[PDB]
Amino acid sequence: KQYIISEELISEGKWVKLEKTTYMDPTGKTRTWESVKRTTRKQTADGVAVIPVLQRTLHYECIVLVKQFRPPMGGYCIEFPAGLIDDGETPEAAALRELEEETGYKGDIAECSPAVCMDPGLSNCTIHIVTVTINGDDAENARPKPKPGDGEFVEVISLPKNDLLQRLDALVAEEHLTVDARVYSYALALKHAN
Amino acid sequence: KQYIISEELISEGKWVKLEKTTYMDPTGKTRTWESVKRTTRKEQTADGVAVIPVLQRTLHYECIVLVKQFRPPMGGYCIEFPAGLIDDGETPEAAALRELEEETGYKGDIAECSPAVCMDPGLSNCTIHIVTVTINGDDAENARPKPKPGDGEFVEVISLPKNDLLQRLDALVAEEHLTVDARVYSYALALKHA
Ligand SMILES: CC(C)c1ncc(Cl)c(C(N)=O)n1
Ligand SMILES: CC(C)c1ncc(Cl)c(C(N)=O)n1
Ligand SMILES: [Cl-]
Ligand SMILES: [Mg+2]
Ligand SMILES: [Mg+2]
Ligand SMILES: [Mg+2]
Ligand SMILES: [Mg+2]
Repeated sequence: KQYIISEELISEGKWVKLEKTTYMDPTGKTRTWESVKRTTRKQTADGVAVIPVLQRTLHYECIVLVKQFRPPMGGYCIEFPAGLIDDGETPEAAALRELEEETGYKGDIAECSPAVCMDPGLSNCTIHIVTVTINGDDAENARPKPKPGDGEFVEVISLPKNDLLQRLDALVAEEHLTVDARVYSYALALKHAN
Repeated sequence: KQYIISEELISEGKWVKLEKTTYMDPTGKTRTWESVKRTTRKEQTADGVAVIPVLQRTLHYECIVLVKQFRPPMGGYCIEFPAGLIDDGETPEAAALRELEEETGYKGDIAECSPAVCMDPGLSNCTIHIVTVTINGDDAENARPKPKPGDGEFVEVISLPKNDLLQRLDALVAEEHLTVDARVYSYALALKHA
């Protein structure tokens, strides 16, 4: 009942563009919406985010998260490891790669979502969420070697899965970080289960 | 270590703008980033809210109430938590309860309210509060609930059992052209993982 009629380019950056989308509203009326798009999509989705479940025997299972300065936010954020999928890269392979680069961990694919939207009111950006397990008792993950690209500066924060929401709430209160909405949603559901 | 040096307007729409962000990298070098921002953010602690609405009814399994809308940036229908911008002077809780009723017809009760969390912090500065609300589905007010969507708002309500959320979302994806929101998917995955 609703659909895209046309798109007008407003402003094209190197990495992001602003567009104005004309669409047919369900009453038969023509409307416009200002939308953002990345200039980099080819792929299934722009990117992957990894849910990295760090399993060590006789320890609480941890969720592995990353802290980085985000220029749009003007501040430090706590997030699942994530980045863009390379052209010709599968989402699974992008997930293990990004996980290793950002955290140094070598993980195993558990499951992979369909493409999901990040902020569909604002952008067309999508990701696959890839749940990965990390055998923290394997020698490859003993002294994990984080291999950032040029211009990445990433701190690793592992938090117990069974108290994740209370732990994140602590970090916000006392470290003045912003927690990512996907991380917070995951943590909430861990509490709301049953 | 890292911080914003300056922010220069690239292009400003009515609703969304693009900025060139200059910041200090952790090595002591100046770099730039193309940033997205909304034009609507005033004194709010966040742009918006998303509501996790838990529909509770005697002798029913609890449901998560979700909305389906056409999203011009996406060129399609998306399934998302009820959500909208916080009006100037409005509290996150009030905005959540109001957006829930407008989008679904349900009158909820506040359970909890997140700090401001980031939507896509590599792309934008957009933040929300994630507000968990319970809906008493035994109350007569919530018996035959009708959306009161605003001008240009067109919303379908989809209520799915919490105990099978991920499989139900997967079945909707497999039977139509549409996209699940990343927050919804993250919440459904943690329900499974718990
Ligand atoms: C709900 C807010 C964000 C809004 N209202 C109306 C329009 Cl038309 C747009 C837009 N992006 O152009 N955004
Ligand atoms: C990772 C990609 C999306 C990227 N690389 C470098 C820059 Cl500098 C920007 C930007 N938005 O300005 N984005
Ligand atoms: Cl798991
Ligand atoms: Mg990254
Ligand atoms: Mg990376
Ligand atoms: Mg809305
Ligand atoms: Mg609304």
